[PDB]
Amino acid sequence: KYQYEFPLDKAGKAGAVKPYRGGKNDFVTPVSNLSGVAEILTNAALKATEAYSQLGQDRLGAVLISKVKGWAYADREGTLFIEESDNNNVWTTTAAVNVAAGVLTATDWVYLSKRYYRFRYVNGNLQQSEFVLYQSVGAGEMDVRVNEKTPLQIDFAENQTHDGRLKVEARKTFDFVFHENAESASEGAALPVDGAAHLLVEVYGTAEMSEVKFWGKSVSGQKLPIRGVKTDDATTASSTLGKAEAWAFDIKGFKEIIMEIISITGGTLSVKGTAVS
Amino acid sequence: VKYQYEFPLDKAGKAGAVKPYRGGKNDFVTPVSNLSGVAEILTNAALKATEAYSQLGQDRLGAVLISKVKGWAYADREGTLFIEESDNNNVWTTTAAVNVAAGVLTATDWVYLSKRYYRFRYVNGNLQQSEFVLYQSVGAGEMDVRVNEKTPLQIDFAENQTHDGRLKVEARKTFDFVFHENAESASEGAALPVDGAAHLLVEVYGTAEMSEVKFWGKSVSGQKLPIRGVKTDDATTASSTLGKAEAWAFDIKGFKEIIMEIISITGGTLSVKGTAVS
Amino acid sequence: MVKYQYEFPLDKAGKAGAVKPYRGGKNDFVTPVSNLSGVAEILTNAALKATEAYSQLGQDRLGAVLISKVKGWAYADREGTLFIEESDNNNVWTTTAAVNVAAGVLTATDWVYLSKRYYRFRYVNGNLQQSEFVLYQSVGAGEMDVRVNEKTPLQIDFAENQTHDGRLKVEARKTFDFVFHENAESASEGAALPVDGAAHLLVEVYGTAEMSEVKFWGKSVSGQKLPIRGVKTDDATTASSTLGKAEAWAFDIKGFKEIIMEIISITGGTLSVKGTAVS
Amino acid sequence: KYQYEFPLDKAGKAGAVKPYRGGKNDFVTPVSNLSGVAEILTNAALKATEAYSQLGQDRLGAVLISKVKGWAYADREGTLFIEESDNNNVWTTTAAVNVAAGVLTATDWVYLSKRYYRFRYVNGNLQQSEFVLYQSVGAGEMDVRVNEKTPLQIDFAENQTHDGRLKVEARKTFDFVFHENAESASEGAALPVDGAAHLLVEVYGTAEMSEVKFWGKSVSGQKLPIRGVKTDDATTASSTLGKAEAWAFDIKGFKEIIMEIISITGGTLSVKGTAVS
Amino acid sequence: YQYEFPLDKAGKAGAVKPYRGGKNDFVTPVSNLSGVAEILTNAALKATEAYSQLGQDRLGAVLISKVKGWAYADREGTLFIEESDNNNVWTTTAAVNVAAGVLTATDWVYLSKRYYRFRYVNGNLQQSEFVLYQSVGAGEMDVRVNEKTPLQIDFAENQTHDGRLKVEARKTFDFVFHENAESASEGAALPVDGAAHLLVEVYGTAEMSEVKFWGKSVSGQKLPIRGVKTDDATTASSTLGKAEAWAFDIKGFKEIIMEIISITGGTLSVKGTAVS
Repeated sequence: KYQYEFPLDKAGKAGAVKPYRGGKNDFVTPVSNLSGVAEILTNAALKATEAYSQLGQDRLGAVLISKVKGWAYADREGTLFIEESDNNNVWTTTAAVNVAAGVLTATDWVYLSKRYYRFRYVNGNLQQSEFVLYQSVGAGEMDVRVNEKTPLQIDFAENQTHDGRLKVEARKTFDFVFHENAESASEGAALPVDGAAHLLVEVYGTAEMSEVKFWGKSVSGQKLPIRGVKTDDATTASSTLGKAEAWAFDIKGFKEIIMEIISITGGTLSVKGTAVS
Repeated sequence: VKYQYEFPLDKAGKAGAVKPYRGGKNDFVTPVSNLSGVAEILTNAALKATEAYSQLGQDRLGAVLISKVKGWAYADREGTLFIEESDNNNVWTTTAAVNVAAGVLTATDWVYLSKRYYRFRYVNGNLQQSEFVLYQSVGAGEMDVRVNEKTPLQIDFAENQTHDGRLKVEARKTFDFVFHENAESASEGAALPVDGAAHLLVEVYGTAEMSEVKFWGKSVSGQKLPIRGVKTDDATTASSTLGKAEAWAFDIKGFKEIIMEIISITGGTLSVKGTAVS
Repeated sequence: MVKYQYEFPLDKAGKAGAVKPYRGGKNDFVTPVSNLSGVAEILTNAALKATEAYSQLGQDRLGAVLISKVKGWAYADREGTLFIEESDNNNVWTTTAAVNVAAGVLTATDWVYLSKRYYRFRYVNGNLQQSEFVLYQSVGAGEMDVRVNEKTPLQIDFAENQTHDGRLKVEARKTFDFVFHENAESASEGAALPVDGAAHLLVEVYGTAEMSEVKFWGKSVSGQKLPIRGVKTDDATTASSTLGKAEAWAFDIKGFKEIIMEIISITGGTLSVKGTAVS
Repeated sequence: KYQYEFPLDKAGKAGAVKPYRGGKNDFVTPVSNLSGVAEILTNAALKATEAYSQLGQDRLGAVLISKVKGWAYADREGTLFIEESDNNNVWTTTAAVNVAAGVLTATDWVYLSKRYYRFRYVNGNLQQSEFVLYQSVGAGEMDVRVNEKTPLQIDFAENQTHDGRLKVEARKTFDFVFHENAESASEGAALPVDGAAHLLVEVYGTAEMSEVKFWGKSVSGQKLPIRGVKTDDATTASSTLGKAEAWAFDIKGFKEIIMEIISITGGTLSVKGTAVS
Repeated sequence: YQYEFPLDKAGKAGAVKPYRGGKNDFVTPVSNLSGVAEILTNAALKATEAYSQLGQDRLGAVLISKVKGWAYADREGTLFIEESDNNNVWTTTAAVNVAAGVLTATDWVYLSKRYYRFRYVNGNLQQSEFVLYQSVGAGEMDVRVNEKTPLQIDFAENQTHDGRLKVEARKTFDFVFHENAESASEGAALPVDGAAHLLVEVYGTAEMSEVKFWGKSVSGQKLPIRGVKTDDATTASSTLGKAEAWAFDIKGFKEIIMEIISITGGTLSVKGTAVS
């Protein structure tokens, strides 16, 4: 017999309900998810350095336990361990929380992975005169629909922002091979520009003599001479007879870039670059 | 079979599946769980080496409309748990597959079902089990919810969508535009809508023996204003050209429209096409 | 009238309840529940002739349970079409959703959020007689307030249409037009462009005025006017003012608070000064 | 007494449950939050311009009412008012919704603040022959944890985007005081660059003579001369003897910028700027 | 009470409502306990008089996580939500002014200590009407949001500017090529990693020194690069000087090297900032 009393309906029928609406002419069953219920594991005061160990709790049964939370109160300091075991014999510690003297201490919800869970409480160097340890468990996952015309109010971790701004990377890089160890004249491979703005082209190899002609393609598909800027001396040219050098191009608006070996003698030539946004 | 739980009695001696609460334990509440938290044990029969357990097909269609299924397996030896679906309860397709290591509780994800029938199928590995249990949970339905907006929820981007803690973004857009296609007479041709583009590359090409293209933008008044372009081959700056088989780069920031007008043309055709970039 | 194979467990005193035991000792109880959205009614399992229709009687949403939404499942050995329909008068129907039901394939509708008073399912069989057919209907109601408690940030995912090569598509550029002067017929500073993070400005000067002088100004922190230089589009002239018209001037305005195009003098008609600022 | 029938378990016991699983060997209680339940307030047809007024409903009781929603159906047009009162005597309208002839009309959920709520319905200029008015109420707030390992797929409002692209602002602006009404030589305050790329500096005041020297600091902390471009004539210099003028600086890669007054006579000088990203 | 449980077809009472067109299905209306309230008091207080609820232990079969209050009075007062670990010494968690004749609600207060209570202090006028209600909650349901269905987000006001998301696209890092070098070496190679601009400072006691400016692209061979000196806009691929800074366009490079070719009569440092 408890202190609560179930109310009666108009015909004298008891129910675990509350009345509502202005005339108290409707009924509703008050409920709590099982995550809101708690079991008291122990209130036995521990000696200095003495431990309480809950018997292994099997998660597997009619209710499939997914998670566990603890509350500890003691008049002296100790440590609450949440532990897990796949064999109910060898235990690993999933969480450990300091329980200060005279301070209600709560764990987080711990999402379980192994088959068995337990609480283990180790008292500190002073004898408790007062101790309670409570355990809650939960289960399952309900589908929910957020109102389509009520946006979720979001913001970003302070680590993902600077001065209230989201940190973004707008620049992308990719390398491209026009020619690798070419030993004769050819256009080689055409770089697809794909929104890139800037291109750095390296010309290098054993070739005693070589000529590289700088080309872009726009809408017609015909090759158009483009000018590059040589890194060492700022020479601007639409071709080179040289090597062990690099050329910078503004390629905004082009569809393709071609570095054509027009002629080559007495060795090989590689033509490779990096395109940037 | 009586369990160790006992329903409490109210003040009038009435049993209920309730717990007391408030300081004086003078109120009651029914503990509940959505059915997604309930599980059925499918089998605990130990399998021989390579032997399979197959659940009979479960019809999703019923008084309770099953939307999703989740499994747990524990075995002292290794095996594989398959979640399968069938529209005819005869031919099975595998929706999910999980390796179950020896002595390790293994869980599937929630699998959202599409076909009419679902089942678990467990294939034991090369060693006979001495201990095996397989649990199945199902869910149904969808609760409409209004999220209390007192504090925003913190969101994050996939590690695949970030680089050095930065969100990867593409700010640049590209579009091609035809000013003139095989024009055989003088006209302004089509006006490019700038729409926040910053840079334009214009190619002039065709059979025309002679042609003049004049470079224009429009700002707020709608009157044509001469603009200057830079020719790709020699870095010539000009507001028009008598040439072809050439391309001209323009800064178009702030313009509403760009026009490449053929002023004159003889002895063939001329195309004028470009690519605008932001 | 109706006895199933489920069995209610007993408490320590032998009392049945619609509960499951839990905790290691099975010394606690919990009532398994499902929101009504998870429950279904079978509307029909009567096999239809070729082209024959099933029409559910209009369902009134208004009642002790206020129906907000409806979802359907259909299975048939032959192809057909499932319609979710609505009516304010239970007589004239509009189709809210229609789904093709392939032969031998469980077909689900979306949840349909209802607006009219009455809802129904209508199923029209295709050109082959069914030998097997079931049609299920689920309904829901209400809206629960919730508080979302997260221990980690929520991970977000973008539509494939919102991304390109694993990058979020963004527009960083904004454009706005501004009127400094419209058909001015006398000298004045006119209106001050608020720069507000814009970087580039194009200014057009046009009108009937026979003579005019426009002076180019920016304001920084003090609010004192500072002469600024523009580049004329037609010939790349750089200047801090103009006596001309039917011309446009490009300005780098990074760091300025305001831009002013002052008509210093004007005779023999009117003058407009208008521009576009770009970020 | 209704057409539904409670099923029986294997031992013949009735329950407000449904069977589930393949063998129908498990049970579940179908539930609805009370927000899904409705009361019919009235079906009494109104004269032209006649009102229905619900008696004030007290939110305070065993169920604490948080919110209210209405549905109205009538063969003629009218207006549904949701009203609140702190004294159950003076009524303020929180929401008013037009109810068209022959069209089910729903309000939004209205979150209540005063002690009492009611519906008031005012019929239009034509006598009703058919009218029903339904009220739903809610209460409370459930704590929930959203699945931490599953991405939410989100979609941007058309107002958040342009041509399918998310609208972003990459540029930031901040004002900085190097000197305010200085009347003597000093370095003044050092601008922290913090990723800014461009600086506009204004020099102004009564000083008869002044020299301002333009400095940046890199990693060592030593001052390095920098060059600015004067806005009116494009003069490039690392210092100025002038005032009522402004200087533009490229500050990319600098840690700090200093506008040093080297000398000043016969009045005061202010040096202020705007840094941009 | 005025409510009546309906009967099923066999005459069985239940806390249910009928539904579907034929009223041939049943459902149990429920409310989470957070929707339920207890009336603590309706005893009218004298001027300045206080009501104090006895300490409520959160620890029990139902583990109380949170509490919310409503107060109504015909005269003004103050509602305090308080917490205690010992049910003796109280700290105030929340305080809400209650205006005359105005229903006043607290927020949900998420409890930390073992015991909670409401304390109400009446103002300077005797109440003739007063009620005080208390709701509690417990637990936390795991949920899957909008599994098949796209949802909209809205950005924090702090992250937005004229309807645009504020982003920082520019990143900065400092790099040491050389610190107090006393002999010739390449020093450390800056990884460019998408940086576009580099500022390099050269400083120290060295009487004489040469720094050569290098980039590496795809081949891995050093390529001469040109810098612009901050003081006079000199362009060069090397310097014999110090107490100077050089700006480089490094777009497209993989690495940057500031090589000390020679050094006499002291030390030299070479340090920079790379930006995107």
